[PDB]
Amino acid sequence: PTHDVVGVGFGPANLSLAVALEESPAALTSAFFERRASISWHQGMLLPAAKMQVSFLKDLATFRNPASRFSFVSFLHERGRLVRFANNHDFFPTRREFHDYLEWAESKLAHEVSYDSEVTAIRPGPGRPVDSVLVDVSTPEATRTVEARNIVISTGLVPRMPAGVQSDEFVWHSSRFLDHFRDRDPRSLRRVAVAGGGQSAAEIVRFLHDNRPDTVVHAIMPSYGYVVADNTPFANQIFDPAAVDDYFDGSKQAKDAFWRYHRNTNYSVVDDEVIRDLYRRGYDDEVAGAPRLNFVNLAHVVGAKRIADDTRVTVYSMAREESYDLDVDVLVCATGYDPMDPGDLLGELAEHCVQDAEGRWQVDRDYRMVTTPDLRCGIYLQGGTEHTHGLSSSLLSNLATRSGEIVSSIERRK
Amino acid sequence: PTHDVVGVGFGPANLSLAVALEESPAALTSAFFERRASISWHQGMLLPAAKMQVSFLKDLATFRNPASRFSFVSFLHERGRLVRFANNHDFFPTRREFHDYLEWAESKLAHEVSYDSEVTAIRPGPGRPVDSVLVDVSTPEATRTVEARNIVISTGLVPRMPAGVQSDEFVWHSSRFLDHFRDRDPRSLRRVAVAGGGQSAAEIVRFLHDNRPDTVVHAIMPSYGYVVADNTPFANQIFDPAAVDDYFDGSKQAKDAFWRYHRNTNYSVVDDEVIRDLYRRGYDDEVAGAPRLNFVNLAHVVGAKRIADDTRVTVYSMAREESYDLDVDVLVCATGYDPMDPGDLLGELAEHCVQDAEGRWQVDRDYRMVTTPDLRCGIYLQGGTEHTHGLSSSLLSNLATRSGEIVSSIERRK
Amino acid sequence: PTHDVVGVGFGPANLSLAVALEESPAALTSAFFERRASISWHQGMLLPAAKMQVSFLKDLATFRNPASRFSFVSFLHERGRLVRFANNHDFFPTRREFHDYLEWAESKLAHEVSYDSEVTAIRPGPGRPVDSVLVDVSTPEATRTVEARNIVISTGLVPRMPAGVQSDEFVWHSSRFLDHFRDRDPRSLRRVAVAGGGQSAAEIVRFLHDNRPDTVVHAIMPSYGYVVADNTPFANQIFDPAAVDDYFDGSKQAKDAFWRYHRNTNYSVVDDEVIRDLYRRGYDDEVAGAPRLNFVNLAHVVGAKRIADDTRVTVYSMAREESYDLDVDVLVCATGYDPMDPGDLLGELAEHCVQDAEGRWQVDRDYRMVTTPDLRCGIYLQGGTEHTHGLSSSLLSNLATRSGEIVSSIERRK
Amino acid sequence: PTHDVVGVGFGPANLSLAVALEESPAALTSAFFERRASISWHQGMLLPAAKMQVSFLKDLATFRNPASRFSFVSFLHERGRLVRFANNHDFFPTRREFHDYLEWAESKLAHEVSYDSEVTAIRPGPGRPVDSVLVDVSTPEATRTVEARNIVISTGLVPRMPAGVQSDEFVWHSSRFLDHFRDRDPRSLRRVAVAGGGQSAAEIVRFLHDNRPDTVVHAIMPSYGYVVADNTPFANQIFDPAAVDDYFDGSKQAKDAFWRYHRNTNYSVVDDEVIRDLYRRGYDDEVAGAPRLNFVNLAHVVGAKRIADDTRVTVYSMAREESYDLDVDVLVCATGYDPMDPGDLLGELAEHCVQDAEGRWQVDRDYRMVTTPDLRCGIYLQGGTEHTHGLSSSLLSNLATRSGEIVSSIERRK
Ligand SMILES: Cc1cc2nc3c(=O)[nH]c(=O)nc-3n(C[C@H](O)[C@H](O)[C@H](O)COP(=O)(O)OP(=O)(O)OC[C@H]3O[C@@H](n4cnc5c(N)ncnc54)[C@H](O)[C@@H]3O)c2cc1C
Ligand SMILES: Cc1cc2nc3c(=O)[nH]c(=O)nc-3n(C[C@H](O)[C@H](O)[C@H](O)COP(=O)(O)OP(=O)(O)OC[C@H]3O[C@@H](n4cnc5c(N)ncnc54)[C@H](O)[C@@H]3O)c2cc1C
Ligand SMILES: Cc1cc2nc3c(=O)[nH]c(=O)nc-3n(C[C@H](O)[C@H](O)[C@H](O)COP(=O)(O)OP(=O)(O)OC[C@H]3O[C@@H](n4cnc5c(N)ncnc54)[C@H](O)[C@@H]3O)c2cc1C
Ligand SMILES: Cc1cc2nc3c(=O)[nH]c(=O)nc-3n(C[C@H](O)[C@H](O)[C@H](O)COP(=O)(O)OP(=O)(O)OC[C@H]3O[C@@H](n4cnc5c(N)ncnc54)[C@H](O)[C@@H]3O)c2cc1C
Ligand SMILES: [Br-]
Ligand SMILES: [Br-]
Ligand SMILES: [Br-]
Ligand SMILES: [Br-]
Ligand SMILES: [Br-]
Ligand SMILES: [Br-]
Ligand SMILES: [Br-]
Ligand SMILES: [Br-]
Ligand SMILES: [Br-]
Ligand SMILES: [Br-]
Ligand SMILES: [Br-]
Ligand SMILES: [Br-]
Ligand SMILES: [Br-]
Ligand SMILES: [Br-]
Ligand SMILES: [Br-]
Ligand SMILES: [Br-]
Ligand SMILES: [Br-]
Ligand SMILES: [Br-]
Ligand SMILES: [Br-]
Ligand SMILES: [Br-]
Ligand SMILES: [Br-]
Ligand SMILES: [Br-]
Ligand SMILES: [Br-]
Ligand SMILES: [Br-]
Ligand SMILES: [Br-]
Ligand SMILES: [Br-]
Ligand SMILES: [Br-]
Ligand SMILES: [Br-]
Ligand SMILES: [Br-]
Ligand SMILES: [Br-]
Ligand SMILES: [Br-]
Ligand SMILES: [Br-]
Ligand SMILES: [Br-]
Ligand SMILES: [Br-]
Ligand SMILES: [Br-]
Ligand SMILES: [Br-]
Ligand SMILES: [Br-]
Ligand SMILES: [Br-]
Ligand SMILES: [Br-]
Ligand SMILES: [Br-]
Ligand SMILES: [Br-]
Ligand SMILES: [Br-]
Ligand SMILES: [Br-]
Ligand SMILES: [Br-]
Ligand SMILES: [Br-]
Ligand SMILES: [Br-]
Repeated sequence: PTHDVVGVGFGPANLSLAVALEESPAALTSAFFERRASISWHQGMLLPAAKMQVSFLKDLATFRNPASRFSFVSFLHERGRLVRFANNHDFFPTRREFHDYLEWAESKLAHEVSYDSEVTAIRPGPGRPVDSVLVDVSTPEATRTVEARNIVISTGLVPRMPAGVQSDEFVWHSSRFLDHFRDRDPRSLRRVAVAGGGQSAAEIVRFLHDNRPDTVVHAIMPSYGYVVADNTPFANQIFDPAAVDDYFDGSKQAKDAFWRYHRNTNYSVVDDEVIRDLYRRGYDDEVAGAPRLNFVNLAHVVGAKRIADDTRVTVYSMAREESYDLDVDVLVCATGYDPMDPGDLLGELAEHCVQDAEGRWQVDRDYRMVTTPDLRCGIYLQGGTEHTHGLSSSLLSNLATRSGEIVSSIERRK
Repeated sequence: PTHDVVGVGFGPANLSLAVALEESPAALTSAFFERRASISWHQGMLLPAAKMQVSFLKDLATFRNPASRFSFVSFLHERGRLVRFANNHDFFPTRREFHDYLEWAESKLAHEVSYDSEVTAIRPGPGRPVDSVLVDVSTPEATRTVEARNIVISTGLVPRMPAGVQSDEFVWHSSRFLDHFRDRDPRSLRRVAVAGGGQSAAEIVRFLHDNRPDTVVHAIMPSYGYVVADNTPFANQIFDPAAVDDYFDGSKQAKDAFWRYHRNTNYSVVDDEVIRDLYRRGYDDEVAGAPRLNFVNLAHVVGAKRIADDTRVTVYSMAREESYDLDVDVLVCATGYDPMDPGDLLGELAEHCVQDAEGRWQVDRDYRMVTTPDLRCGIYLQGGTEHTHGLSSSLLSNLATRSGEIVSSIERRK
Repeated sequence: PTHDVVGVGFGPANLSLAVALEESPAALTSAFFERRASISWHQGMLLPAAKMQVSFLKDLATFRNPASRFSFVSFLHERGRLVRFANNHDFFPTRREFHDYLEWAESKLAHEVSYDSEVTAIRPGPGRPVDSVLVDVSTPEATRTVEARNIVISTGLVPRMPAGVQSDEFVWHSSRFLDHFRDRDPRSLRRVAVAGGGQSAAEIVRFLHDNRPDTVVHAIMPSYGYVVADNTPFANQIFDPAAVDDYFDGSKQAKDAFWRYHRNTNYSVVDDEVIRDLYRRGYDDEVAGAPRLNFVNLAHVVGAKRIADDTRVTVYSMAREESYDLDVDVLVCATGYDPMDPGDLLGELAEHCVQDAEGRWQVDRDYRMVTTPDLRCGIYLQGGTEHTHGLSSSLLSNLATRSGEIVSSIERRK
Repeated sequence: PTHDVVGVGFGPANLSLAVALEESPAALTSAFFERRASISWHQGMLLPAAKMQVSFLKDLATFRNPASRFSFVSFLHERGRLVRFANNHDFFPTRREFHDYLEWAESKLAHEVSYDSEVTAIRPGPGRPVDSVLVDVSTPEATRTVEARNIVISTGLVPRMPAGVQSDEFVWHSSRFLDHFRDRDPRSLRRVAVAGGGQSAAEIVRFLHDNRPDTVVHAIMPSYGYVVADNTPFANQIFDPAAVDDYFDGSKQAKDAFWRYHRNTNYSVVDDEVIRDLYRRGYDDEVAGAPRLNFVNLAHVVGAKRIADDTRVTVYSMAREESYDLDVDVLVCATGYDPMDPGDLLGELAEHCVQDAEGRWQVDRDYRMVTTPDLRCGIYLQGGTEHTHGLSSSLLSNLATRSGEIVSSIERRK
């Protein structure tokens, strides 16, 4: 039984693909594999009041199908909160509510997802030219192999730590913050260092300040103070489908310009509200004569080591061009991610994937990897397309249209 | 040819009824009569920057059917502006765009509306019990009569002038501001008085200031300065279906409390943005040493007379309990409206309509007038229900659910 | 030793008077008596993050003397926070910082205040016409009498409870909220009722929600939801000195209009930020399926009794026209105040104070009580002038100019 | 007659120096020379509604002397607008009001400024070591030479045009926009190109759109849409005196970091309000089906030639790496400035001034150029210190402390 399409991973990207498949009149068979036990979207960073980067209209389907049964608006209506949400006049749901939306949409889906199923390899299919691919899957029970004419790789971002720092009991990546924080004894988090200059860093510093009034927090950033995220309407435009075209068709010079002029837009920077709240918190602490927030500007974390009951963080000060140690209970590295890369999953198939001038994968406008005539199946990428498609590649700004374009491409070439 | 329902008027209210009829699986036959040549929604006040009082989610259908083909979102999508609108992060469309939305929705409607058709009378049908009503319609050509099992009266608000003032060549009601303004020698309006303290008053003053740099404007209001409109979430709530229930089921004391505590919500007051813009305009003019905006506080217009080339406005000052004259070119009365009166059209049909203690029509929760048992036809009111259903009666805050409830009532009794 | 002027009370009003005295070149001798042990400005409501109702420019002196050494700006500069404050771009200090400002200003004052000095009576001095008053002062030590040519009464508002409700161990007025709350067991207060519809009510509900995650709060208000405070620029104008003139010189009709149109300005209503925060809190609780905030609309507290381990609050529902009981741990009445009563401290002297035809004290523009020629002393009121001077009477919106007026009047008559 | 200090130029920088001199108890003699007939601060960009980049507290003196008679607050008070300004709750004056403030402050100044006095050279005084300098001053009338122990050069920024583009009748630099615009028939500019991506560019495009309804405008910018200015509190901090210290004492790496992370602060970027207004304008035009604003993204103006009745603007598109000609009435280059350069006026004295590695002038913390022992005169720079003192060098964010520092340095050395 050869599936038209297998989806590797079930985050919001492949969820939008599943929705696009259902909504499409095309008769496509599919299966989706997710390593985790259920849908799990950045749960380590589901802080109270944390807000979505994108508006509720940039959901799973609305920009493609404005009357989708999977829209955020349909969700709110079924939950009996559409009116209440509307009265709030806020375009941005909390990340918590958005997670509930994902789970609701997954349930509404006709076709069931296979969980506890980690894809370990993608292998060529019998036949030459290769007409299909073989997907190896591991369940807690056994292993199994499935076959597909096309595959959609959407395995998400990979956590990035500072060079020379490794995660441990006392050194956490921001992606795991709440997982560790949960049932940690408070007495044991009297002092926390948070490295990074972006949204997750600021959110965590603010959560710590608000959660425990005794915790001392060192915010270690390369900039001289948090830099604001650009959320103005012309900025929001670079994440429109039309801007994907402009970036895709654009010269290397133009592509460089996108990243140069517009890199201050989401995760590497911080929302105006979060910044103001932090500054307010610092100010009121000063009035009260009880300072707690230490903003360590123009600095980087270059090492961490557990010494007795202390996590000794080595900090490099750019101003002074010297490094020095800071003892804390826990170091949190809100230091971002590396992009998705299909390379390693693809193993031998990789060799048939055409590369570009800088050694990166070529990809067509419809998110299809460029291949040699030795390979005839579709390997589509949701994520990993920063070089070809631009800044929207790992975000939730364009789920409806990217998933629709991929389904349309599959129907087309079938 | 006896219709299931006839709608009198085709403003947004009956437009939402038509949509509710189409979306309902019930086989109801209908006809709508509009006296104007085409849909025409407060066109005299379609000023350049003017904004809707309600959010785009409070459209024709979405609160009832979140996947309606008639939603504002579906409209934006067909117009190719959904993404552009979403990036703006504004819940409130301009009144101009909303008018386009109404026209778009009217076109998308399967059933055609009868325009240039003024309903002149409604009268009791043939027989006992009275199972239908006869609706007399004047068209440019000839009059005719139509029969219906149910009627929905939605003829809108009636312009109200200050006691002692009549509309003329130089005395306008705000509802006809742009109609008159477009037709004038532009250098003919160097001095304008605008009476009223509410949204239309402030919008017109602001438009005049912005429109030419030399116009002198007298804003005459009973308050000491414009009072702000309450647009907070707890206030938007009174305009929700659930709050219609609370008002409807509520004692006379409770109903009085709604109007007392929450009268400062929309048209009698002024949105924060407009107020700040006007104040800013006044301030900058003062810096420039060129004052143009005269705010006449705690005052009322009590008469108007044309003397030669001047409209002589008689203004009563509350502060000093005396009146004085002010010479201008035009006086605009942004002095609001009287509610819809279903008594207008009913004539002999009232006989069968039950009044209350104080002589106001009794109306059921489903917007159906309470009738003597000889009358079996449904007379439904969209508007005119201020006493029974509350502040939402003449607004666009609840179109989807009111229209749905009326359609459901009609089907139920069928 | 006969003083030119004696100040009764030392809140912000008499503090601004002390400053006006020091800045004036006139050689006036003064003494101020404060019952408390030190300056104490609404300390029971000094909640975290609570904000001033007035901007930092409406301080003790700036509107009179823009280069005062007692300005809020001079305070910030001496504290080394002027730049930090300026970068925040917020016109409204926290009430906690404002309290620090009052203490700083009091210290900078050359002339020392007599604390622990309760004024118990004001009596006619010797001789005719009466050229001085006698001020009876109780200290913990003894009692004494001081003599003065003029007196300024600024004793502040008086806590008002709902009719039929007395303050007790478990029934608090909002003015003492933090005083009681600090001396209480965190898990003693799992259920709290807060009566009132104004700023203090909403702030307290917010504080409770934020301070413990398990507390259940019943917000009992006469309106259908919190009503927003008007803080637009035309609204702030009614608190300008120029608007005091308009109100003072205005007919009764006019004065009525001020209170009618502009009652929605400060303490009886709730600032937009606090309202949105509460609504957001309620919404997120609903998402989490853990409701804690119970908004009891259209209702009044009409009685309270202690029964075993509970406080039984009798609530009247306007909608249902019935009353019912609500068991809580503590009832907080954020039910406002009655105005300062100049007559309180006045005995025989009242007989020489002229009333109007509704029985209210006549007061000149310069805040001087109108007296028969039998009395030549100045009795000035800071507070208690709601009928004569208007809405600004008990606020901090006009401290600089009211105090300056009073000092100028005193010098003029000397 | 040898002055203690001579100021070259009389913009806001030397204006703050004059104030600092007057407020200082030190007996310093001074003279200021301005080439224009009167104070003239960016008058070509005094557009309607244009706002200051810095708050009113960042005025001539307040951060140094919070009770200065030259503060923006004292100005407002003398103008009878302090209360009116305060009620507006806006930290940012219009540029027009700020200009009035400068004029007011200049008038209040005891010592009169020499206008129509262009400084043409600064030369060594007699003797060695060099204890004075001679300032050559050209007037319309004559020339003369004055002698000074110290000089402060504050001659402002120098307009910069795109490479290969010269200003002409139809090619304007933004600094002269209103000067040209006002000398044109109102109907003479129906088509306009505006090059640049920063504040002045956006302000001009907005002004044009708002000023006539027919004007077509091409906004040509290197970015993909306007980029927002960071005006958050941590950002405003780099402009405080404490941050000048951090930048001054900082390594080259740290200084580079300031410019790298925080270049997006003022003139190179666009404020939130302006951006949203433009996007709104574009959206409403689209709804109206009358597009006028053409945003040309990822593009540079590379040439301009007059051809008959047109200006043929040559635009380079980075996207497609092709050029095309855009015919219009006028090209406005809002392309910024080059910094102040003291070498200009210095000539022979330069040999006594010490340069660094990259050939830049060395400058002490107190803004004094570093000199050899042969030169004992103070040459102070207000402007031209971007390399040594950082981003605040050419702004008005630090007038009070920079001027005070310079005066203190002069007194110290005396
Ligand atoms: C707090 C936060 C921080 C963020 N940081 C950034 C950032 O710094 N930069 C940026 O560009 N975007 C960032 N993101 C955005 C992020 O990429 C998205 O919001 C979104 O998660 C992406 O959707 P996705 O479907 O591509 O996948 P995901 O949410 O990443 O999930 C992919 C799924 O694939 C599964 N999976 C992976 N490998 C396998 C396998 N071999 N077999 C089976 N299943 C597998 C995973 O379990 C996962 O559930 C952040 C988001 C949040 C909430
Ligand atoms: C500028 C402005 C000011 C407003 N002022 C207020 C206010 O002060 N207070 C308030 O509560 N609401 C006010 N409204 C809100 C207003 O009622 C609603 O926006 C709105 O028109 C929708 O409801 P409708 O269909 O009930 O009304 P109506 O729109 O106005 O439309 C009804 C239609 O019935 C037609 N009609 C009337 N009689 C007959 C007949 N005999 N035969 C055939 N056709 C007929 C009319 O021509 C009209 O087309 C205002 C709205 C705007 C835009
Ligand atoms: C939380 C809060 C709620 C408020 N509620 C309202 C409101 O509902 N309505 C409103 O209009 N304004 C209200 N206010 C504003 C309030 O009045 C002012 O902020 C301020 O307190 C007024 O200054 P004052 O000096 O006039 O009075 P106060 O600040 O009250 O100071 C009066 C002083 O006189 C002292 N005193 C009294 N009697 C004697 C005596 N016999 N002898 C010696 N000393 C005496 C008192 O101890 C006190 O220190 C509120 C303010 C806050 C912060
Ligand atoms: C629209 C606008 C755009 C701006 N653009 C930028 C920008 O792009 N980047 C940036 O960093 N800041 C920018 N600024 C900030 C700006 O420099 C300040 O606001 C302020 O002008 C600087 O003060 P100043 O006194 O140093 O300079 P100036 O305001 O420029 O004043 C210098 C004065 O010296 C006079 N002068 C010059 N030479 C002589 C001479 N030889 N003899 C006698 N007098 C002389 C001039 O006539 C002038 O009056 C801008 C400001 C505005 C309003
Ligand atoms: Br968005
Ligand atoms: Br709902
Ligand atoms: Br929003
Ligand atoms: Br993260
Ligand atoms: Br501190
Ligand atoms: Br440190
Ligand atoms: Br995202
Ligand atoms: Br796409
Ligand atoms: Br699509
Ligand atoms: Br709304
Ligand atoms: Br679209
Ligand atoms: Br909005
Ligand atoms: Br007339
Ligand atoms: Br009219
Ligand atoms: Br109107
Ligand atoms: Br509802
Ligand atoms: Br109720
Ligand atoms: Br004026
Ligand atoms: Br008045
Ligand atoms: Br409406
Ligand atoms: Br309803
Ligand atoms: Br319904
Ligand atoms: Br003094
Ligand atoms: Br506390
Ligand atoms: Br204020
Ligand atoms: Br400071
Ligand atoms: Br503010
Ligand atoms: Br009790
Ligand atoms: Br109490
Ligand atoms: Br209180
Ligand atoms: Br005033
Ligand atoms: Br719930
Ligand atoms: Br107050
Ligand atoms: Br006053
Ligand atoms: Br005064
Ligand atoms: Br600033
Ligand atoms: Br003033
Ligand atoms: Br501001
Ligand atoms: Br020597
Ligand atoms: Br030029
Ligand atoms: Br410029
Ligand atoms: Br492009
Ligand atoms: Br120079
Ligand atoms: Br500046
Ligand atoms: Br400095
Ligand atoms: Br200084």
